[PDB]
Amino acid sequence: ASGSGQSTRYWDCCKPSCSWSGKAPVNRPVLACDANNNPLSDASVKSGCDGGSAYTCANNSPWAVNDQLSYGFAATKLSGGTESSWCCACYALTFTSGPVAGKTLVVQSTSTGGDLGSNHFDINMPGGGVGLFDGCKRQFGGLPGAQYGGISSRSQCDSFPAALKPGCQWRFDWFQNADNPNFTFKQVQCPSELTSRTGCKRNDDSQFPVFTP
Ligand SMILES: OC[C@H]1O[C@@H](O[C@H]2[C@H](O)[C@@H](O)[C@H](O)O[C@@H]2CO)[C@H](O)[C@@H](O)[C@@H]1O
Repeated sequence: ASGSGQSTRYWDCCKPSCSWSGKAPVNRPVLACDANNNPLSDASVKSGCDGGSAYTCANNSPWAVNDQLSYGFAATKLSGGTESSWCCACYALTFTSGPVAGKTLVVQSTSTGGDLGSNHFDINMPGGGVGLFDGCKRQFGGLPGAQYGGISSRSQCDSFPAALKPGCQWRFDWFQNADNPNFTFKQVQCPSELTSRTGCKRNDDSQFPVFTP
């Protein structure tokens, strides 16, 4: 898949939808975590957003490699696709608007986003907003910030759980607090940096081009 799309930001702490078995042709589904960021090899644990105890791992956070390139994660809803075609796929995003215009973010899809424009990427970042399901309230008592869009000042990251602070600050640092920047995207082979965090690699990963930083 390739094309253009709109971005939002989120972190709801819920078990990612690609953490369920049988969703896509993969070696294994995305690792969810317990409330203390220990990975759950058992894909049957119920989502903390449904009264269970499985949450998004803190390592599903974005980070910068250099001033031009970051790696991270997103919830995707793509024209012509299904969960079976995007779960655990990677995509190189090139931003086309906002202060980050021209920068590159390579993401792995770990969940399904909502319909928003032609190709929505809901980009993971702690403190970007829980939205509809406040899993973080159950995981550790909640994150600060607006329901949609999350926190508004960088200092609000200071009270986050330790493992969520780097991703929280990335939003204000490399990402320049960009507000829903647009992008073009291309599906690519997943960098090992991403699959080593989620443990999930698509059987069709090699059908797509290698990403070159
Ligand atoms: O609904 C998708 C996504 O929205 C996020 O909030 C958006 C909001 O919908 C939009 O109106 C505003 O302009 O920007 C914010 C931040 O992107 C919300 O944080 C997510 O939880 C939600 O999944």
